[PDB]
Amino acid sequence: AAQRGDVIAILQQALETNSFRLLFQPVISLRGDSHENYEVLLRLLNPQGQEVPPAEFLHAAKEAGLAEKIDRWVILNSIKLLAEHRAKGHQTKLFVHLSSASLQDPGLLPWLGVALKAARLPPESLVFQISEADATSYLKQAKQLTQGLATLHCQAAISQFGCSLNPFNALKHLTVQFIKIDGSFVQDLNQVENQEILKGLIAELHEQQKLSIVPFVESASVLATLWQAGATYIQGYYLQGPSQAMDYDFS
Amino acid sequence: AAQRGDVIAILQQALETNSFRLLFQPVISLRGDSHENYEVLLRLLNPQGQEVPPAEFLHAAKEAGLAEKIDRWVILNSIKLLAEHRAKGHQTKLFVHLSSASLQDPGLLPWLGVALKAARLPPESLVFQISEADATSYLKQAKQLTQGLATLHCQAAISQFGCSLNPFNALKHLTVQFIKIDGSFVQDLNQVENQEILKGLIAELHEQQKLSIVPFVESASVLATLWQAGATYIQGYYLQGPSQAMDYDFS
Repeated sequence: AAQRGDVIAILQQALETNSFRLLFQPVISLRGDSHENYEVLLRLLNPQGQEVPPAEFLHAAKEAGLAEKIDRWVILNSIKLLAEHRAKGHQTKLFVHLSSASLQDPGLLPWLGVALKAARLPPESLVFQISEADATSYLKQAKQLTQGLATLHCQAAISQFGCSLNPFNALKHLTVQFIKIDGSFVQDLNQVENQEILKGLIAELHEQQKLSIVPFVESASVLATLWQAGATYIQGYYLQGPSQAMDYDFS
Repeated sequence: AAQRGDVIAILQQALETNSFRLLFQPVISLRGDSHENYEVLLRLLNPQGQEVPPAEFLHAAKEAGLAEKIDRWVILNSIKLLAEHRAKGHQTKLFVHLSSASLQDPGLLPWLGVALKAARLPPESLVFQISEADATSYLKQAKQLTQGLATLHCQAAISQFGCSLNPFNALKHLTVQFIKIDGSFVQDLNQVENQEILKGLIAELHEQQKLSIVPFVESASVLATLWQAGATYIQGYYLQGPSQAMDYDFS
């Protein structure tokens, strides 16, 4: 403490030394399956110990075009970690992020079509999370992707939802099961109007048989508010923050 | 492993034990002053040691109307540390984040005035950084805030600039000196088109005598590309990540 580094170099390095640190943050059910649901996050270690800020290294990956490759790393390890977990008696789902790069590249889903069945990973055991931004920007390719995943018995999820001018139009074309509401709706919950906004959103999503995930549950009070709002899924530090191990007791 | 907790409480438990940890990320000059320039950041320690994610506790803060309280804590201790550092011999500037909450509050200017006079902090020593989104959402209050900030001999900054429909329109009504460009512009710069876009953005920013700050300089290469683009300030982990102390050798 404290220091710096060539993050692009460290990225290209960690792709080989496999220095990448995989984290998990549980997604809790309120109205959905029992199951076990983790969102997998990616943290990176600098050569001298401390971890580099995720915004910084995520941008590094995009500046070097590395994006998709990094995704393919995660997607790999996750599956392995899943084969170690699903074949341990727990039936769990993983929420894995996809970058715009991975979204656009057509070779992704074929490449994936050699990795799962290499570990005999159960159907509907994997959820690919793409931002609403990347969803709207590259819509066609998103549609194609999600339909492919549908054929491969995987599930789609859209994060940071509810920000685009007409957030729902985007839905009409792609095959998505989970919708993860943007944290902006969870802002200023002490006011009733906001709660009503949230409830309206989640209800609209429920008419469309989508599974509402709401992040940032930071107190029991907030959990209450979100249950009242009708969120079918829920995620927060008060439940459990990002951790090294898929440890969370779901009962 | 593993980490969990009522963050709202912790914030209400940090605001008087002063458990908050203030970080610093240097803003390097390429074409601006030879000041020392830091952006102050905020980290939170849970009671049992490890640090809780920033998105987590910032959202926690917004959920319970703690936002402006925290902003004022940061402002205070920034005034203090700047007194201890600038009196030491250094001549530094601080970029301090303001939340939407603080933006809306009208007592912020008077309270700030008293806090400033209480420490005899030099003119043009503080830079208040609000996001383009927040400035656009609360335009008149952003105008009044910046107008008042001018009289206190403080400076202003718009961050995440360039994503709104017509980014330069809001700038007409604001008294701002530093414009911090959104990181989306510093992605895939290996493409020539993006380079052209960035160069244009910075060029028009220069035509309005604004000082462009570009973040996520993740390698020497990117630094080169940004100097080319015409950025007057830069910031990145290749230069220096968030540190516990204002250590950066600016020469």
